[PDB]
Amino acid sequence: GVPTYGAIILDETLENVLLVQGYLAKSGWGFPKGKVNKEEAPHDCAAREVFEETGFDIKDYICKDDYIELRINDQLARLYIIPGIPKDTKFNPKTRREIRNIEWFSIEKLPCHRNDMTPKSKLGLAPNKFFMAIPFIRPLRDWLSRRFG
Ligand SMILES: CCOc1ccc(NC(=O)c2cnccn2)cc1
Repeated sequence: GVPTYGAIILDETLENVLLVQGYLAKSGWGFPKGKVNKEEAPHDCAAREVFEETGFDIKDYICKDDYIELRINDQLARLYIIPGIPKDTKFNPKTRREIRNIEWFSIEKLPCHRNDMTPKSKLGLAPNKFFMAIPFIRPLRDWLSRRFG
């Protein structure tokens, strides 16, 4: 699988994260990210994808060692952590054929797992519009505890 790179952008209070909503197979909410080009460095892919999806340039704010990385079904996703970005920042995608909306969400209200269907004696998980964000939520809360407390 081709690796993906992007960012977890937080506000000045560290309460809120910025999520993007795509279309079709990406119809729900997730962190801004995308696939690396041949010979493109990880930091440069993360800035490129975030700027295309939000209109905000992270290049001068990336810290090389501050990121969460997860391997999901063979494919690696790395999100650089970017705190302190003001909540009144104007965000606008470049690609509106790809991005429906951009919003701030409270970290403590986001799910860190989907709900089962054990009230119905049925297997699997119920739909959740935060599907793409969910795998990063617990590791994020643990990272913010260690770094800031
Ligand atoms: C990808 C299209 O957007 C949606 C919209 C709704 C849901 N399904 C839910 O059951 C739901 C209900 N309430 C809270 C959270 N999720 C999943 C994806």
